[PDB]
Amino acid sequence: ADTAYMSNGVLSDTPPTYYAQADGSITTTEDAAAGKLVYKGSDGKLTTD
Amino acid sequence: ADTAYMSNGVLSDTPPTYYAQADGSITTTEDAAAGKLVYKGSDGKLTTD
Repeated sequence: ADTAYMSNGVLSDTPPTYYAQADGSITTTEDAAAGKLVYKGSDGKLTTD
Repeated sequence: ADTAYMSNGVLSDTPPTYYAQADGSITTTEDAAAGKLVYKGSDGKLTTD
């Protein structure tokens, strides 16, 4: 039923949703007031650290 | 239509959505990974600063 998705370390019913902002930044949620804009480095997977 | 609600400084269609975690923290998104844990103080309105 293509509804089981593999998250970073667990299984979730929703895919990893990445939202792109107008200023070239990428955030987890629509509002830039939240989100903890995603980073990358030394391991890939675009973890928010 | 009860679909226009006043946010901090802008009129938006959604209510201010605040999520409560098990550990007592209050976050703006479901996942603890993002959210920018909310705060209160010196003016109310529960600003995220």
